[PDB]
Amino acid sequence: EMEKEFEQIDKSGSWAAIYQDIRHEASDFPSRVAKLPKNKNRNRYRDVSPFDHSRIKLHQEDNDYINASLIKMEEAQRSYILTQGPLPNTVGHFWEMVWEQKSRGVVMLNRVMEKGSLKCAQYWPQKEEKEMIFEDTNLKLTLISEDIKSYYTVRQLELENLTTQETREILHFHYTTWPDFGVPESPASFLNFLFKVRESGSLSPEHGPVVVHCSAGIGRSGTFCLADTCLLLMDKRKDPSSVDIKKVLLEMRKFRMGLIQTADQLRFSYLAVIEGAKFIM
Ligand SMILES: O[C@H]1CN[C@H]2Cc3c([nH]c4ccccc34)[C@@H]1C2
Repeated sequence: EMEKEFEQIDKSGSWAAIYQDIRHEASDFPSRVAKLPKNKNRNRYRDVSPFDHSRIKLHQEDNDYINASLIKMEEAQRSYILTQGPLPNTVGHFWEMVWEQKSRGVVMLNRVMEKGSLKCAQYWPQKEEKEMIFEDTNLKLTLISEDIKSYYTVRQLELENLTTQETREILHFHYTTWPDFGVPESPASFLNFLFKVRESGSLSPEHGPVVVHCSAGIGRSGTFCLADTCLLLMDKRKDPSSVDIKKVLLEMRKFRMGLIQTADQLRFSYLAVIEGAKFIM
């Protein structure tokens, strides 16, 4: 049982050691498309690339490239698109991907500014009456409503395909209180946030995969998917204690490199799953 293994690693202070075994064991696949010179300005970070096999392709004939991976968890029957925070020049591509993949939710785990630097372009409208047009991808985005709570904001957006005049409702779930350094002390508000995404229907098989991002799409984004998948497998399995978080992480790392960036994020993920287990009751 992971709780016992938790106190073992804790009492022994072996978190950096576990974290390094995971690093060593992690899959390494080609990322040739990401490294083409023409894609240099489509990438926020030069050492964070989608693998070619799991990369999301835009349906534009010119350049199909976005820094985004499909994570397919076969046993849990859950898919996720993990992406970087859009750049000023990729906001149109981002919304084109949401459109093309039939996503219902966008989960954002960062602030636009952290540590005095921009982690993400402002890619959604701040007011009802000032909608955004992405001329490169022929999309219009309107803020319909905004519900600001202490730890997160939920926004209803209308995305319109200007070419076909179809419209869809997108839910923007914005976790606003992740600290600039380290991880939250308690996972209570992160679990509340995750249960809210679940309740919305955004993670359901009726819809395209949820789009999850932070700044690189690997650290906080990693923690989100790892916790969701581990909890769902504990519901599905005859023996809930057969769920090994280290195995689930390594399976997810076949689809996108670097998921979970620090031993602190690993620690926090264990804590989120341990506490989420004792919610279901
Ligand atoms: O104190 C231990 C008891 N069992 C688990 C729950 C838990 C711990 N530490 C935490 C900090 C914040 C929130 C919950 C926890 C340890 C692991």
